[PDB]
Amino acid sequence: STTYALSAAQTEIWLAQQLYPDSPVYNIAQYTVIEGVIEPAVFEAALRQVIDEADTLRLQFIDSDDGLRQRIGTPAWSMPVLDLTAQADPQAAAQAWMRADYQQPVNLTQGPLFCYALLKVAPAQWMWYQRYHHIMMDGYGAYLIAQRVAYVYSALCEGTTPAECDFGSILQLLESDAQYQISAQRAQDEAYWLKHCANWSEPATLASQRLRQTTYLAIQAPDARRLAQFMTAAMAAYLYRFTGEQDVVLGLPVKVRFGADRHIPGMKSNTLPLRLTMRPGMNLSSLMQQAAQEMQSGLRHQRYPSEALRRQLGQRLFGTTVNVMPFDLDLSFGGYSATNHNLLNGPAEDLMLGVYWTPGSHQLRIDFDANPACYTPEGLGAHQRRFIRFMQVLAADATQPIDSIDLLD
Repeated sequence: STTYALSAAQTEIWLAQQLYPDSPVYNIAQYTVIEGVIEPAVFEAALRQVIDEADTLRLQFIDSDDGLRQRIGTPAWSMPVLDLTAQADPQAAAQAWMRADYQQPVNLTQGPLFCYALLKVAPAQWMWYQRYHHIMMDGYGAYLIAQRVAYVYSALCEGTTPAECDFGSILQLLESDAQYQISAQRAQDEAYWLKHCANWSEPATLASQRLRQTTYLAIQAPDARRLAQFMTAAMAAYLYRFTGEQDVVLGLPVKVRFGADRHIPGMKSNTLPLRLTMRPGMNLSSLMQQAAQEMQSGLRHQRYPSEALRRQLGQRLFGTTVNVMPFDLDLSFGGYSATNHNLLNGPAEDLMLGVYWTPGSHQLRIDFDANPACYTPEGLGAHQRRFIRFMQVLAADATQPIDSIDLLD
């Protein structure tokens, strides 16, 4: 078989896992509540076919005298079917089983990298459990795999045999990344990103089990990327008004493009550094203009990975990360409606700002995913109350210079 090198993020995950082998933070857990009946055998066959379709679930990461590598394997896996029909609290026992799963650490050399289970906690209420490792999957690919399984199960139970996948093999990404490693374009992106972050500083940050506090709201006064740039400028202006930093840097995850016409599950996002300078008298329109300017003069070197940049330098480049994305559309599991609920995301990038919207809807959802060693349940809640009203004063007057705004408690 042919092996492939590990990406910088994958190598960091591997070494951080081997240093703390009792750490379950690199487990992404998810469960799907299906309000209806489920055929476990057809479900297992759909899991079959999608596992072989999204071949990132077939990767095995191994050690050798030549270094960390990865290849396509035939991983040995199971699908347990637990029936919690006869318990006083079936949901509690189901949550206990799932929590007992994703709380254990996962050895990466030889071991189950994903966990698929089926929980029946009511006569017509199933729960499909999904666990992965951060070295092989993110959240978006997990949702893609969830819908592919939903569609193929829907097909197989009604006699239909499903259409071909709209997925790309992970080998595409592996080979093009191997060729990008020896690329002149990679050396140019390196030179650019280290000229750009040369006389940089620390990151402006509100830093002092993973914390979360959600807040729903509605703004009156676009598309989606204007929403992204407005939220980026607002978070940067809030950081500057709270910390007094003219130079603040935010983390912006971008979906790298290199010629893949299909979504490759497991191919993650490169979070780029966006340094905004907040000169005096500046307003929101000026800050959004500078943000667009700086991302435009950086989206051509987007392929250069963040971890390689942070290693070619001298503990992080940014403390706050802005992730603007709508909610995922729901799935149908053989005619039955199913809604996903995530138990465990990934580790903390100090602070992750999540903005979730609905098409045609004015209501937003703000998420604060913070590191507990840097925030408190009270400090994070005060920042989200402070940041949101600041953002609302910004949305009502782009004419307003950031300095003349004074926010509360």
